[PDB]
Amino acid sequence: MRDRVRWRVLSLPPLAQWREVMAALEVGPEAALAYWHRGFRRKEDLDPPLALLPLKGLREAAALLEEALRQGKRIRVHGDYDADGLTGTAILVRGLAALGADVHPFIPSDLFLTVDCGVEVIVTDHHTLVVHPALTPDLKEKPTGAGVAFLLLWALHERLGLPPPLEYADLAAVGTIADVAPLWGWNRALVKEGLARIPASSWVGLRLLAEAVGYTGKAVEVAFRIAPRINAASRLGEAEKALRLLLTDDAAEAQALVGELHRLNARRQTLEEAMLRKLLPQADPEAKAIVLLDPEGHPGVMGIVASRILEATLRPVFLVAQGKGTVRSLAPISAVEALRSAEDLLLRYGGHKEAAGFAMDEALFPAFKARVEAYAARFPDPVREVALLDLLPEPGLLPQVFRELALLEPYGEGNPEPLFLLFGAPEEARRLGEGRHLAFRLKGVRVLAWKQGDLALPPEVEVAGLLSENAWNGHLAYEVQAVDLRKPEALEGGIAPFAYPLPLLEALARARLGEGVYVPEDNPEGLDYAWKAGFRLLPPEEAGLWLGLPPRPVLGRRVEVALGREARARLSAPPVLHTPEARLKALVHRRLLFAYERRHPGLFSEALLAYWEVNR
Ligand SMILES: [Mg+2]
Repeated sequence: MRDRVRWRVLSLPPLAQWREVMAALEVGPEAALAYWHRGFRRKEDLDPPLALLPLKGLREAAALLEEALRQGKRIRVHGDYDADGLTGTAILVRGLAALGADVHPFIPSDLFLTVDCGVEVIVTDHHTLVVHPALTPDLKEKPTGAGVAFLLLWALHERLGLPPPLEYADLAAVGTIADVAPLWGWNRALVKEGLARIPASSWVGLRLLAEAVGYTGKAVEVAFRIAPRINAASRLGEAEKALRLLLTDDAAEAQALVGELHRLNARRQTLEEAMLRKLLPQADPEAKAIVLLDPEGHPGVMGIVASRILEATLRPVFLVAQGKGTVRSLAPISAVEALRSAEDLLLRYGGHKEAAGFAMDEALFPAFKARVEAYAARFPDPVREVALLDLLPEPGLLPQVFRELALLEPYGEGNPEPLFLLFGAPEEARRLGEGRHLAFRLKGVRVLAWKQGDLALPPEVEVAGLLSENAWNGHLAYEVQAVDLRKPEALEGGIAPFAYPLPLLEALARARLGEGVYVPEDNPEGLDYAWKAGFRLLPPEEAGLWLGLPPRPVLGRRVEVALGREARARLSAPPVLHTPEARLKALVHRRLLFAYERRHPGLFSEALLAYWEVNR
């Protein structure tokens, strides 16, 4: 739940590449760290070209459509399961109809088009003559059902000598985001184009749905506000309503339909909340699998209720309602393989590692339950990881860091917004209401958080948080919104350790006792003191104890390192002279000090290697 949550610090990249990214993208070290990890190296990686991908079958499919168009063949388009299928059919129906095709959607012909996976057929989609990326060996792009519908319309335009159908990219982007596909490469380019087109969409229904929810150009608004309204219509048996909203040019009719989608989404929300309220209190503890039955539950809402349970629980979840079954899983437990282990009991089933579906006679539920519970018992418990980009910079640099991270957008399945680590004794704490919600400060940075039952923060905390630009009264404030918060604990990261932090007091005691020790030529005061006290002074490559940092690398060592408390070595804590790669140095310094204070051998060792480099 929370005791199976591991925090890890992303590795430091090699300095020459870190520098290359900072230069080629014109950003400081923090943001460059993020870009390096997400594979962004040159300026054109931030803005990939939106191009016509060479998917297998794409050309034949477009040729077929050109024939259908010219010969006036009757085209029927199918795809209404969710936002991805609906936006994809809206693209093909509007697009082909704009070219003079006799096309119509099929909500349950000479050519049949099916979106999201005589009479010729084109199965033009993605999801698990078929046009599909996976058929294209070595193509590293993951377009969705709507993405492929868009590519197909584009392939046809190319054949017809027409320009790229960019006005359809907003519909395509909505389906892409809704499908939760990785937002990189072609998908990143498509989404950037489409998100930009929504405010003045050629499709009045989409523009109106977007305004209704307060759209401001963010992928996250599509994911949490737009797509759910569209999906609710379908989950509730009114997919035609959503499809029609995307096809009409009559603003009044669209306005009315937006009202309808709002009502369907409110219904979905109500049912979902009642199901979760009834189910969440059940069979959850430390069971290897949560398996619940809700005889009269609505099959249209159990999928989300299952994901919500899995999230509160960090366990695979299987729900059965009215003989239909849904599975959400994670970690090393495959959803569909768990169903496979109990397949003799099912009427039918299918799916993948994280989600699966089935049908089954509810009378077999107890048997189904023991079986899947046993399947899950064969595996280690699932664990959640929180990936930390780096230690948060000083307050004075937050605005610039924030503006530099901006280019990473759109955030999504592909590149989640980065999380920074903050550490310290909270101060100026102040509740907000009567529970969880509160605010406090760490090293002058204000952080907002929902304290997991307890309230009152330990004397020292660790925070994984999002750097936020909060506006109010026409003014901006750079703060941190905590996603996770805890008493300091195991922290993953760093390289194979060779340098082991030791408190200055302990180090000096051993040095006075005669332990072979190294004191750097710097801080002549420390050196003088050492000499002026009888320390057994040695060069770093031979002393197993250090009171400071050597100027150049000394590897194949395994040493204990102390800096001080008033030592000059510790004076790597002085504020710099910003802007240039002085900030790279500053990042390394803050890392060194942090890993030193936390006695973290791996991070300190890693940081020390970067330290030798940033000085070469
Ligand atoms: Mg899809």
